Amino acid sequence: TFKVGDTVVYPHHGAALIEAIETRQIKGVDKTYLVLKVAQGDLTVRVPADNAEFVGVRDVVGQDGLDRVFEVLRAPYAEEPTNWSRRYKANLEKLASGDVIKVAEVVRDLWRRERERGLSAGEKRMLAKARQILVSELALAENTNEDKAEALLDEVLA
DNA sequence: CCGGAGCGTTCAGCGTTCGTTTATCTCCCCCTGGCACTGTCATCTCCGTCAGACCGTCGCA
Repeated sequence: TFKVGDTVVYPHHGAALIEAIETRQIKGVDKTYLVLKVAQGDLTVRVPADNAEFVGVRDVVGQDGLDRVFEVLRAPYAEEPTNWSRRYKANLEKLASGDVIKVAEVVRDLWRRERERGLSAGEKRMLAKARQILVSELALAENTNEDKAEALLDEVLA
């Protein structure tokens, strides 16, 4: 399932590359740890392969992902509750869910809201974080350059 | 030898321009009200005064 040198998407950190497989022993049990890293925060993540699906790791989605996130990005008739508190409570939950379709919907609706009137400066931090993690997810999926990854999305979100 | 013209000063007709106000239209400040998974007891003080008194307080006798 998991090999060396491959790219894996980790929640709240985006795409990452695996360095090696670690065989550290805990209580006399040889767990199959794997170590991975990103270029954003300069951190190393060690996850055993047995509970990898439980913690929420996920591989690189092929050609079946960009088309579905584009068609849910272009999906009209999206509505939000009138009170901003319910939508505010929903969006970070959708971000923490880690689904690509959910984060694409959140960034599309939020970008539309910022375009129409302009929300605030506080929400700019989370829009920026979501755009960063989404462009990092799509950058290593299509194997494109990061500047090309952020450039290609500029003509499709309108 | 006054008479007229030109000149100096001073006022009444209407004709425009100021001095000081007024309500309406943007931009901002400031106060009260809403948020709905649950989330139901903190906090470190204080020591090597100090010197003895003044005083009430308090349990034992």
